[PDB]
Amino acid sequence: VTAITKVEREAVLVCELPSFDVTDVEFDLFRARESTDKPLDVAAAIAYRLLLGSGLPQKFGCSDEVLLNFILQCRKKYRNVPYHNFYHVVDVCQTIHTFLYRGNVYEKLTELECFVLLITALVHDLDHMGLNNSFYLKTESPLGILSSASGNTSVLEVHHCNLAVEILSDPESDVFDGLEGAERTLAFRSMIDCVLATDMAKHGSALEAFLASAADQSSDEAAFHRMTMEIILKAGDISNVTKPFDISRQWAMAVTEEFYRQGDMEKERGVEVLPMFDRSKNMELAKGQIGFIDFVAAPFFQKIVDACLQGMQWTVDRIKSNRAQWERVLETR
Ligand SMILES: [Mg+2]
Ligand SMILES: [Zn+2]
Repeated sequence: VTAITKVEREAVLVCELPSFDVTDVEFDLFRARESTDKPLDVAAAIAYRLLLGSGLPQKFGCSDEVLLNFILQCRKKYRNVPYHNFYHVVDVCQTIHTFLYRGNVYEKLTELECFVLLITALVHDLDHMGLNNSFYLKTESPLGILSSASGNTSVLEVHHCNLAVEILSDPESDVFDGLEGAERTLAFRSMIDCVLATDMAKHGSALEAFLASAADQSSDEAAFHRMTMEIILKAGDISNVTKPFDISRQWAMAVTEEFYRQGDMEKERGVEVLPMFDRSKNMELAKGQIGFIDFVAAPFFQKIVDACLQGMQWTVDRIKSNRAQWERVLETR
């Protein structure tokens, strides 16, 4: 890790985001990106403002400068891929901010846990190459073989955690340098547990563990806090369908192009291509979004809201409105 320069910091600090409210559930990152010729600087400035606006870094001895170094170190480890790039992780950070502060989920967590979640959003996909865990295992890729050999099939999530630890090992980019003892341990352990929990292979069991803890008045408190953090990073990570329809659609186009490039490489390597990754099946966006809504996103958001997350009701309302809009794309085709 080459240290961040003053010039790199200045390029972010000049961005004033005139007319954007980064705290708003209708905030539009696509419009923010189009708004200048320096979209990576605007994205960094959004993450910077969200973290300073929370008032959390200040409280844990993270200087403005170390915060901005950390953001730029994360940024340089994201790739030019259609979906799992720096814009996705800034989106998840912004979305988690809304869940915490507009959905009042902050009430369930300590300030340190709120700080860790906002920071975790920015590390949670470090050095993603636009290929899922399945690609690495099916192609017997070196990372795939290492995962199988070491007994953890969360190929990408372990890789993300490794690069997170690497950035935080330098004091100039350690947003947790203000912490010691049990607090520093909780910050690292909770960050890593959250990233590991974004593996969609663990979706069902992460959801069921959170619901069982939330229904249990005698749940271990530390365990309930940890599962709430995991569920909020998962929620941010599958939040695309909770956004205004046109933001939702732009996300779905970006993920479809990424899946298609994976399918192209799978064909090239002669491994199995799922229909959804197959550029030649040209399956409809509308049916794909409704399917993801019915089988994954609507049940997930409805169950966590009903369990205890009552303040996040708007996510369920928007999924319902987005599903009805996709139904109208079908009805009029
Ligand atoms: Mg991920
Ligand atoms: Zn992600």
